[PDB]
Amino acid sequence: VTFDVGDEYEIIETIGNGAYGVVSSARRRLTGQQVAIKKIPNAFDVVTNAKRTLRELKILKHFKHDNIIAIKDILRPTVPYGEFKSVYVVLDLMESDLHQIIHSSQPLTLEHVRYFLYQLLRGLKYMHSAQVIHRDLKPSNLLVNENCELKIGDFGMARGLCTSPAEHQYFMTEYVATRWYRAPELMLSLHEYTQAIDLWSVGCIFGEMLARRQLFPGKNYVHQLQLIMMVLGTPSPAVIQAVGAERVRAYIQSLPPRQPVPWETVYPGADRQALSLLGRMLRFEPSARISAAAALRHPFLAKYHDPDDEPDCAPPFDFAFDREALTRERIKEAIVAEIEDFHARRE
Ligand SMILES: CC(C)NC(=O)n1nc(N)nc1Nc1ccc(Cl)cc1
Repeated sequence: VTFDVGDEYEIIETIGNGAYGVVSSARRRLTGQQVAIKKIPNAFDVVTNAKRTLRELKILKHFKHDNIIAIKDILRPTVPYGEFKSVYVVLDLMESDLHQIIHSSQPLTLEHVRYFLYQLLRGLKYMHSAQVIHRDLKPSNLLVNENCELKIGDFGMARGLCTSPAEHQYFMTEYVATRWYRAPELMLSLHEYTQAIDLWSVGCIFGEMLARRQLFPGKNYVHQLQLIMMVLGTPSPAVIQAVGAERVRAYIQSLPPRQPVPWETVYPGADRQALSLLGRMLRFEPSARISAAAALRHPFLAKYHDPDDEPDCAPPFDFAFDREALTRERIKEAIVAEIEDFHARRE
């Protein structure tokens, strides 16, 4: 694969990406239009890596939404099949991300928070209606371009409402995603894994935008539970019983019963409607949390809310392919079939 005079793309420079790491900022040499090119090296060498490549390709090809990262192109194999070893994915060019924005000397007024939260929830309403749970939402995974467009990226951890018992995370839910943004159901293995997982992460991100500091920056497993309880208080007897691990259950039962700290105390002088919505997201019980679609209907987002401009995704996405136990070679065949289908649907 080359990027010379006769080739489709011109490599401008190597840049960073909060969701996908090292990418090449490039221009489609025919239009001059800027894009990001992600090389997935040795894509077929490791089962879990090849499975991730196929999962992301299928999820991104399923979605067509301005708040979700899109595939602009996929380079076809330029060598014989046996030699095809690295995949080149052409994506929307996104210069920054919410992590970089929050944690810099850039302005981040209440209006910036309101608009970024709106875009995130808009993308989530669509994703969630397709039966897709991101499971790893965090400010670095929320790409932001020069036109202030926010796009959800990195679907590596994404799953449906049904998962395979064959994969390790099915039991080891406390290792699903990132500690600082991990929903209590994942941390405690509460056997209730729905789109509600994402709304806890949204809450953590929303709080972080408001204070420009991480809300629950736990140093380890217990410290993470500790920090959550210092604000939310002691979990109810019902969730304590649903904790299927004696040591965790016993550490919770060991500290003094604590009352929830009003959000207005955690964030002094912050906007009322903002804390009203924030409180609806950060609840221990996944069934207690407001949904992405109900959140779009909240007064805090009334400035941007337009139901005719916040679509659902039809039909739902099917994770059956991912539940299959495929060899590295059968995954390679499925990825090559995805690339061919991408181009077949274009012409
Ligand atoms: C180091 C980073 C986090 N890795 C990463 O971006 N990977 N790793 C794999 N296996 N696949 C990807 N990215 C990817 C795969 C498919 C599409 Cl359509 C877009 C992006």
